[PDB]
Amino acid sequence: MNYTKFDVKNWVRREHFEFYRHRLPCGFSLTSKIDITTLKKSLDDSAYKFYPVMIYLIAQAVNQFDELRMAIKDDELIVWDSVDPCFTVFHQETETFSALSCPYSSDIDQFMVNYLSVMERYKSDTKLFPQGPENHLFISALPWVNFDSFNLNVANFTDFFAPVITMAKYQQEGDRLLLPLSVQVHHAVCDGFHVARFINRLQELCNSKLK
Amino acid sequence: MNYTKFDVKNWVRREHFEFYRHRLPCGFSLTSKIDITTLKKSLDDSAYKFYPVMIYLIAQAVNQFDELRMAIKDDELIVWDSVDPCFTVFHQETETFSALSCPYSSDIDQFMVNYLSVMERYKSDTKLFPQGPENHLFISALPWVNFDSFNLNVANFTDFFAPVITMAKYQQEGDRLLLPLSVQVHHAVCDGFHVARFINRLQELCNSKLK
Amino acid sequence: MNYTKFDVKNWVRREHFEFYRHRLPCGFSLTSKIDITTLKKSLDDSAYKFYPVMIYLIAQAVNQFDELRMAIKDDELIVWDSVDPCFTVFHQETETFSALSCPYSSDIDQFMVNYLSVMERYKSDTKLFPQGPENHLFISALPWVNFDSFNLNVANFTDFFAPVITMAKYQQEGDRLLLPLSVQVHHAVCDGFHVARFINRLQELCNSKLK
Ligand SMILES: CC(=O)O[C@H]1C[C@@]2(C)[C@@H](C[C@@H](O)[C@H]3[C@@]4(C)CC[C@@H](O)[C@@H](C)[C@@H]4CC[C@@]32C)/C1=C(\CCC=C(C)C)C(=O)O
Ligand SMILES: CC(=O)O[C@H]1C[C@@]2(C)[C@@H](C[C@@H](O)[C@H]3[C@@]4(C)CC[C@@H](O)[C@@H](C)[C@@H]4CC[C@@]32C)/C1=C(\CCC=C(C)C)C(=O)O
Ligand SMILES: CC(=O)O[C@H]1C[C@@]2(C)[C@@H](C[C@@H](O)[C@H]3[C@@]4(C)CC[C@@H](O)[C@@H](C)[C@@H]4CC[C@@]32C)/C1=C(\CCC=C(C)C)C(=O)O
Ligand SMILES: [Co+2]
Ligand SMILES: [Co+2]
Ligand SMILES: [Co+2]
Ligand SMILES: [Co+2]
Ligand SMILES: [Co+2]
Ligand SMILES: [Co+2]
Repeated sequence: MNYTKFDVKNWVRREHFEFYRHRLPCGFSLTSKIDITTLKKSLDDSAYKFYPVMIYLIAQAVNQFDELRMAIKDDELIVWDSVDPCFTVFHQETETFSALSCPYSSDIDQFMVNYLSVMERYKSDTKLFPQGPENHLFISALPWVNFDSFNLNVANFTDFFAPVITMAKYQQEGDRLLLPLSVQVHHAVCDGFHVARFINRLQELCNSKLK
Repeated sequence: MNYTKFDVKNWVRREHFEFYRHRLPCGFSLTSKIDITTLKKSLDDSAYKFYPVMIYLIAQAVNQFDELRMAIKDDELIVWDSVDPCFTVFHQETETFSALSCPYSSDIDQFMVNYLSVMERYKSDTKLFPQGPENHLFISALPWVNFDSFNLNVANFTDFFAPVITMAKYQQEGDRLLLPLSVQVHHAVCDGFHVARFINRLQELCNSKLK
Repeated sequence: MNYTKFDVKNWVRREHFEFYRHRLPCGFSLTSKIDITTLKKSLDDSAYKFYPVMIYLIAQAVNQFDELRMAIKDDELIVWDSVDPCFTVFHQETETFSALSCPYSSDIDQFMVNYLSVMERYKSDTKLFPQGPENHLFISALPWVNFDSFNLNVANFTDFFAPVITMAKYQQEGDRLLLPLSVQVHHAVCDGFHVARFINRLQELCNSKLK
């Protein structure tokens, strides 16, 4: 299948996992600013647009860490071999959003192809889920406003291990262009170290060649 | 009455409403900084004080968007024709706060009259609710400290649709005076677009003549 | 014993306490930046390290306010005469953390002695709680990344009154070195005033001689 069962008994975090999954169930969010000064430059020298590029880079970073691709399947802890991004699309006409997903691909060009293709087919579709699989990552965008913090207050997040990432409008801060990015995870599968690792990797990706 | 029943069946967000009200119940908070450089100037040229003015302007912006004045009445979705601000009052003597409300009025002078009047009558009243109706907005102030984020962790927010707004101590950031403002809403009636719209409108109001 | 039963009937906040403990159960978090420009200087002129010093100063500030040392014992409201810090320790080897506590002491040198001693004995211990009493404060550190906000989403926090403090990586902001610090408390025992008071006291402590 496209997932492997995780060896929970020999895992270094097995105590932590039981602890934060059942003893003291919790998750946390954190908002940090990513420096997109370099990325903006690379975007400027290309035909790629900002949203699709950030989706790609967030999916890329996620795809690099097992702890960000865990799930409960058949009451067992698994790791997805790979996850596809699920992202929000605003409909200016109805002022409502939809959620769409498209297959992740390590080739940025093939990813762009997938993205346009999905966007092509459902741009007009106002259902909440126009498409109607489980190895996903959630990405949302609030481009109309800058924020220093964002937190989702969910009534029930039992065994909800997929990361939720929210980005705000970027802004010029001195000489840098900063993007606020909120990350919300479940404490059973992710510690603060794990989140900081993801953010630092994303920052390095933004600071690198697209191709 | 002072409210209208909302047409949920022909609403563009009907799916979203059921989704975030019962399928996946949730709300979110966001903190953004409002630029009060201009407002400070207008305040300086007037006899109005800061708190009462912000309450007025927050109530004014709210009063402009239906999605911020929704409620459940008799198991039905309604919109208040208008909401009155409910705001916190600190008692230096007991170091405790109270919550008071006063009628909103589009005339800033008449609003000030209402405010002083309520403050006059209960300044000495240490009960939590000295006054003892439901079309409200909640406004709170933390003037003693600056914050970049604020979030309320509520054990049960079922059908709780009124916005909660928290403001921190403002501060000088370069050439601007910024005020941190947290907004917490229920995802059944408000999307990120809706919150960004409110904040942008508030910013425009701060940047405009008081009268 | 090391705690006193609190006089809830003659307390100015008795209504607030019942209100936020049972009527509308809630807590809140807030992230603010502390200016550690001065502290860094004092650290530079000493042999003390950053983490142990912040733990000491956070415990010191806490130890100064009753509202931050409340608990439910035998279904009664009590105040701890003093609380000891419980702080996280990262294991680079396993990339996992542990929680340790050590006795608080108003003498910074004796505190350092306690700290080293605990760290000495369990540096190698990967259990979640290597040590296996209740008058504590929770301190956590995310030194690998800067954040503007941090919030813990806990499924059940009934009667959980001990403060939770999270610090991020500090950073240079103009001429100042700022440290992001998140504070999460229960609204039954703490108001926004109470949190601002703690943060302002901490800022003053950072800005003062160590000894
Ligand atoms: C795990 C879970 O409960 O996910 C639910 C919950 C879900 C993750 C949803 C997709 C999407 O709305 C998510 C966003 C980011 C949508 C936009 C914002 O409003 C966020 C506040 C929001 C939080 C969670 C939410 C609402 C879900 C799905 C979608 C499945 C896959 C596809 C392509 C539709 C799900 O059930 O699988
Ligand atoms: C909807 C609901 O549950 O509101 C409850 C909950 C309520 C909104 C309350 C008014 C006021 O404390 C609110 C503030 C901002 C008070 C100050 C802070 O501590 C906030 C953390 C807090 C959150 C919600 C709270 C505590 C309520 C009222 C008040 C009704 C109207 C008037 C004039 C008193 C209510 O029940 O109607
Ligand atoms: C009150 C309560 O429920 O505390 C539980 C919950 C607890 C406070 C825990 C100690 C420590 O993990 C705490 C940290 C900061 C640990 C690191 C992060 O992951 C935080 C997200 C986390 C939140 C709460 C938590 C997980 C507890 C203890 C510890 C008791 C004392 C000692 C020396 C071990 C407890 O039960 O007493
Ligand atoms: Co279990
Ligand atoms: Co791989
Ligand atoms: Co329903
Ligand atoms: Co109107
Ligand atoms: Co009770
Ligand atoms: Co003492």
